[PDB]
Amino acid sequence: DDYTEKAWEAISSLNKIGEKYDSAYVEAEMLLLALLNDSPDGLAERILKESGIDTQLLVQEIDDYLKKQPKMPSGFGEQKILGRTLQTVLSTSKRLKKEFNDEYISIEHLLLSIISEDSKFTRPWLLKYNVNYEKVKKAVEKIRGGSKGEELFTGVVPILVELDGDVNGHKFSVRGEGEGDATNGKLTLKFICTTGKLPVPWPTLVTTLVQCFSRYPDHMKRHDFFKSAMPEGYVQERTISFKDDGTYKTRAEVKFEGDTLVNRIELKGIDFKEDGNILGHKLEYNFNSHNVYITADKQKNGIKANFKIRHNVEDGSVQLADHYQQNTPIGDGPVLLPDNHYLSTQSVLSKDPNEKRDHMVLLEFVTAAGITLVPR
Repeated sequence: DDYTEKAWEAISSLNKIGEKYDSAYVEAEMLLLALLNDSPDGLAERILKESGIDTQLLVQEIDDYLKKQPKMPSGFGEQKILGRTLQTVLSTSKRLKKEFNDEYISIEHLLLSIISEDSKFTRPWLLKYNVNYEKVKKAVEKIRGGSKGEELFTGVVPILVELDGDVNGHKFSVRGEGEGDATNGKLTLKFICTTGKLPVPWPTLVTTLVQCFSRYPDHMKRHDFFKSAMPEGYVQERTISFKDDGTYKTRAEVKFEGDTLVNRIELKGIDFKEDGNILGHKLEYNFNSHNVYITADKQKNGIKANFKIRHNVEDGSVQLADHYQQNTPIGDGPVLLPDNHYLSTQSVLSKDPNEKRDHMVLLEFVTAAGITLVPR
């Protein structure tokens, strides 16, 4: 029991899988089956579909193969007998772990060893669908350098935002729809106030209304907490204190629902001045650019961020909105806890000439920076 937590769970499943197929022996392809039986976008499954493998097909054909194997009476002992290939798979996974300089043998090490050693089933199967050891190893190293969740953002992703707010007793809802393109750090959204007129300025809601669409450069992909928590998602909580005015508190969940990334928010604002800059709608319709400092919150397995938003006021002054933010993963899976870095944000606000409702069209561009280590 000196494997990764996920790896030993796969190994622990073998007897059960052996019993399912009435097998005396447990073999390499049963371990493969177990690795692919994680389910919620599991690592083994991600590695292989990143290699071009139809993992639904693979599973079905493992089942077929196993059902056709010669029947053997099982031994009296609870523990199934280790097959020759699986024995070699486990030995070579110790070599692979040492070659990655890792602490314990993980799913990646076991998967690579199966592909390397199983000449009976796995290796010839991949050859049929034109995939070899080195193609899979590169997929492993790619995911090693980031997270599984990162793969969910490689193309254009639909976005839904739903917010229910209550500011000084004025209740409103906002719905946003659009798409995100993390490859280019870009998002494009249109928001409407579904309940009527927005009782606060649109720019005060911009920060509340999906940092998983930030572009993290190659040298920083080990520091992208937001994508790593996907698809299960994260909780994002804020306090936003408007200087010499009221305060917002927000709680949101950011997560995939089907193939849509959803940001669902509750907002409560109190102590606002009825003719202050916010309730009096005295803020310009624009949004300045900010550098937001991100740090790992080790005890909560998340990140935190405090930052100062500057809103242009129509009298030529600046209205500060001081933000306090904490994020925590919804899932139980491993997440990336980042070195200190920052997100550089730039935002353009506009109107849709065809839209008659109270609305905001938003375009943002976000890139991560702040890490400059010795080139590797």
